[PDB]
Amino acid sequence: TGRPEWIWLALGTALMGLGTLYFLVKGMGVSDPDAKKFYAITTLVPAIAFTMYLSMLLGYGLTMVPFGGEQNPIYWARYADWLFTTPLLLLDLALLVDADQGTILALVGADGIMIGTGLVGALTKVYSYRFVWWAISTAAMLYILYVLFFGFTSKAESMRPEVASTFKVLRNVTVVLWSAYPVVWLIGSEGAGIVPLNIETLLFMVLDVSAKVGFGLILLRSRAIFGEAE
Ligand SMILES: CCCCCCCC/C=C\CCCCCCCC(=O)OC[C@H](O)CO
Repeated sequence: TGRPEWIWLALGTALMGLGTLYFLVKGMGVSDPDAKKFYAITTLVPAIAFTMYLSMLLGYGLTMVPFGGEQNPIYWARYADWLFTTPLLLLDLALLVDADQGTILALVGADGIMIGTGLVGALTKVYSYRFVWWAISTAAMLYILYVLFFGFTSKAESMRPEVASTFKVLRNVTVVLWSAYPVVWLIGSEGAGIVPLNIETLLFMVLDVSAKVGFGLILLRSRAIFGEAE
């Protein structure tokens, strides 16, 4: 409670934990193999985020990085979370549209580059270089978003209508919420430092719960996760 952002870390921990438990109960009894994949991916996402939020709340997922002549508090646990949860979210989208394996690997690999370069930027001690890493990570994000809007055209013709509808909604949610991340980083403690760490933590908490629990609620309530069966 010594850090003003503790309240948002505590709320994030609670919301990710509750979301995990809800998805775990909801997926109980699901037998359809396709739906099992979506429940597994979508329950793992907030479960991982729960552990990383808790690690930030308890102080383990925080480190001090010297730059700008200050000791800057950097929550590195965010990147350990996003390293696993962001490819999993992309996998949900890719499995919805029956994406080719080449496209899945492109997405997951670009996503690993996005998170890894974000982590390097977050830990870099030369201030100006932090924004070089931010730019590379943003380029990887833009590549991901490009693939989500222009890499699935060969699947549109054979796509079930409920699949197309649910995918279109999730793609819109993804573009809006994922785009906000580089902006928060750029203006917050890890970039220019014009927004204080407590407001940055609040912003990432709203984004993360929306991108994980909100996204999951939309996906797991849709008919698109079940194979077409009589
Ligand atoms: C001057 C800098 C030049 C280098 C900047 C690289 C830094 C990372 C930036 C973007 C990641 C790009 C991810 C690359 C993954 C592409 C995979 C691919 O090409 O997949 C196509 C295939 O047809 C299946 O869709």
